Amino acid sequence: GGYMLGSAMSRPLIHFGNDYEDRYYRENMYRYPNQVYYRPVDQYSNQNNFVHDCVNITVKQHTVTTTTKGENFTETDIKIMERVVEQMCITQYQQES
Ligand SMILES: [Cl-]
Ligand code: NA
Repeated sequence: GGYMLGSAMSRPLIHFGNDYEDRYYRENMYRYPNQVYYRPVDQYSNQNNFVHDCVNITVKQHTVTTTTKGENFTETDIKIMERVVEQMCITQYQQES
């Protein structure tokens, strides 16, 4: 290690196109991260590359933390989590940049 953290934030409002995912995010919102892990922004020249890594690193950490407590994510959770983390990673790239 390590990775850099972002500050905890309010989990973002997201209008998912898939209606059932839209409702599922709201019902189960607290299952998802409210902060991101990443490699330093100044190691990237492009938002898209930063966000890709920020998503992979954050989802990895969150899934590992969850599995070792004996909890689980559904396939739906994973789809939503990736979107939520993407948004927070973008916010982190833009703020931090
Ligand atoms: Cl929240
Ligand atoms: Na709930």
